[PDB]
Amino acid sequence: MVKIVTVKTQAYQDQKPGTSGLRKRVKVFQSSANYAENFIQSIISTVEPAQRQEATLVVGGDGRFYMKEAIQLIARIAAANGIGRLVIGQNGILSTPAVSCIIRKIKAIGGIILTASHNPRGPNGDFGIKFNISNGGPAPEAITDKIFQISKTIEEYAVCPDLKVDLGVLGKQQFDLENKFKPFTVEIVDSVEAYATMLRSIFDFSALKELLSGPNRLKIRIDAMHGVVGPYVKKILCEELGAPANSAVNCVPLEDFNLTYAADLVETMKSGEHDFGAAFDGDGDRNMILGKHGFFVNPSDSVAVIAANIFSIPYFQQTGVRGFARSMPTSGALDRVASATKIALYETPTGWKFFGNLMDASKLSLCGEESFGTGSDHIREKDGLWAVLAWLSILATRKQSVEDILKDHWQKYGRNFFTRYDYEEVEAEGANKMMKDLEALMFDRSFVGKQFSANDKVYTVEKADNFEYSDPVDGSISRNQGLRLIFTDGSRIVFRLSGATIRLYIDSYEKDVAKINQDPQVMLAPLISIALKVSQLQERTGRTAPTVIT
Ligand SMILES: [Mg+2]
Repeated sequence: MVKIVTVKTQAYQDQKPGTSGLRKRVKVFQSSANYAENFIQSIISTVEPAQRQEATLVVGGDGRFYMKEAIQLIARIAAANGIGRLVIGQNGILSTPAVSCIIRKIKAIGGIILTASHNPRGPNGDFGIKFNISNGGPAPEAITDKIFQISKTIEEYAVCPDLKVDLGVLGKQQFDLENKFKPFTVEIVDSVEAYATMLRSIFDFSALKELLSGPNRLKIRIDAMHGVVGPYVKKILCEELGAPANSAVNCVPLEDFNLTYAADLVETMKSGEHDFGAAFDGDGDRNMILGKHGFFVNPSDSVAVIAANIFSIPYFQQTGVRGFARSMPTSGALDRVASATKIALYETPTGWKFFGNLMDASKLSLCGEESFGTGSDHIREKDGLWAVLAWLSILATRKQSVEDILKDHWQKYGRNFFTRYDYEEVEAEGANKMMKDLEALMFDRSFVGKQFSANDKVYTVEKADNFEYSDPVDGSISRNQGLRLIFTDGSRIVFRLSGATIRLYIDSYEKDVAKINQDPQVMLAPLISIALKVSQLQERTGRTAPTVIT
């Protein structure tokens, strides 16, 4: 039956798998012969031969064009290489938090996820291949380094050319490989079930069911933006929890699609009909939270509100709260909440690996970042739909509007006004000059102490550095992670680099009750001015304005 053939291949040189996997244009995975084949083989060749027959890999993607074709490739190469089994979501569909869930539930060696996050879908669009390891999280640098090494010097791979998988039908498919003994096994599983079952156990589905249907039900609008979370929204929020069907918009994943991307949802909330709104990104690991009339809960505040009401979530009632965490550029809203408890607050460089490590050491329960990310140690990826059900949980217990909840939070903890300026496609030379100069300035002896007037408001430098982080688990040192100007009132200016892109984060703390409900862009203006003056950004880049304000 099913023959195994060796295909001589010519290696590529730009297959570096990053933190979110390998992302290229789809016309590359199609014009470039054996481009995908090479990489899938490289990933699989990191699994020792002796461990393959007993191994299971989870496979799924975000619905984008070329996904199903890709999953077919993976099966043909997994089989010919001796991987014993694939678990694949029906139709190829699995959200990234669903994959993390399933890897951990069935103890797979890892998974291959076909997504490209927020990136455009279609023939003239992007496609990405991401590898996760046995703890359900993204492959660390050491693994992705080996895949890259293998890919650059690869000379052959193995495939089952004639092997096809019916992704439409539930159940176990088997394949008799020529000159093998044990069969290749594919399990097509319901896209939503294992994940929904996890959520069912985390949250009080009875309470949420009550909240979302009947007399004075909470009216909600959930925008999956034609991404992967769609089916998860329909099966859980509507079908199981009883939210009316029109609660769910764009919940059909399509093969071709910040604060301006959910412009649709914002307009809808702005009518004043709904009490709560939410949107998700491509693969389900990010979330935007909205209140009546379009009230914007910024991601930094959102993890803080969740932290402050965390015990209205059954999961945390039972497992307890092992720690809090945020990325360094996220606002210090969370810190104010952690400060009123006995629970540690870790501040990490941007990146998942840092959270995952603290989680794996039983030191982190809740984590968030300013880039629309919220998560917990229930899995090892960020979880957008989970964040929404945490909020609904909080709403059902608090019984107040979303805006009244933030107002109460700000009155208790003070407010951390936050914004992020993006400057996109700036000339690298100018930006790097800007960073190198600003750091040199900051590093001077008589810089700590230096004052800056708004005026009226006066800020004083408490600390200024290029953020470093020793990871308490892997021991790694992460250097040059962002310029931080830290002020004595608990306000911060942060610069990061990533043509090029500058990110300016501004975090202004206000405790005054007559100041906490003012317009953020007005309250932030003095620190923004200070930021631009000290960095000489307009002078170094030519930009009189950011590309995007969040
Ligand atoms: Mg994402």
